[PDB]
Amino acid sequence: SNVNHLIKVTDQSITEGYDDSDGIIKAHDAENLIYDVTFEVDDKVKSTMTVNIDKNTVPSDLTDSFIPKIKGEIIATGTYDNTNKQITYTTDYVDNIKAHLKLTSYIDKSKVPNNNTKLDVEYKTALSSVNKTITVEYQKPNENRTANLQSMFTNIDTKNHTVEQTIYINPLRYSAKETNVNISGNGDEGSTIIDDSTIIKVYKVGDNQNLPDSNRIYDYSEYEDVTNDDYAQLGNDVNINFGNIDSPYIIKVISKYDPTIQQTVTMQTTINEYTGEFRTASYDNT
Repeated sequence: SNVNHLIKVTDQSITEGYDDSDGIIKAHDAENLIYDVTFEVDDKVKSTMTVNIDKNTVPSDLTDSFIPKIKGEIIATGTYDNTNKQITYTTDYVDNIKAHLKLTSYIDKSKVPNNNTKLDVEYKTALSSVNKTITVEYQKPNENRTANLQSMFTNIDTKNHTVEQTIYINPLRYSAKETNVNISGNGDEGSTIIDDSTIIKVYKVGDNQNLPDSNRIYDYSEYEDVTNDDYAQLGNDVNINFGNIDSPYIIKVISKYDPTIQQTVTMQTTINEYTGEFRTASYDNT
């Protein structure tokens, strides 16, 4: 049964992942929240207790399928339930115990869509908890005249060796003529492999629709898939021809990598209809 009441918390903590950003979680830089807990297990405990991460967070950022346990001695095993951000630890071992858990967690973009979002995160252990206040700061779109875009890695499959990159195109809603986007796997720090195997989906943002600053889409279902391989021609890069556009578009890209991962997007636009003179904006992820 539930022994939450037999768990004696002796030390709790919410530590920011990076040391040059106190009070602020640079989510797009991948600043994680580390929950450190130390507690005493009463002897009456037999061969379950609970632990909760802040409602506005999740076990992993680049992975949707993500749960430690205490010990070579095995003190306990748990079960994660995202419906209520609650882990559940259940051994014959318990048959004076002390344990400490260091849990890492990330801002749940599906709930923190906008930037400069001030949140009062709290993590629970048994019947003890601890509070901290921080503000979630996301990224801004780069721009050069009518060119503008931004991108973010959104998922990583270590098994199959793949990464996902959600790109925003013309988010500020400019009238970009002759618009061209190029996704290159050849980077100044790492890389990715753009080939015939690379998957390119594309969606057009409605007039009523607003992209999420979290620069992450959870329900592509809602936007108009406008994917047409005819406009995607290979080049370690790939070019996409949008031409004259006035709306924001979404470019989801699944690609392969070497088993040092960087993907670079560039949006080019024609500033002089009579000349052919272009300007260019870029965004890379690492």
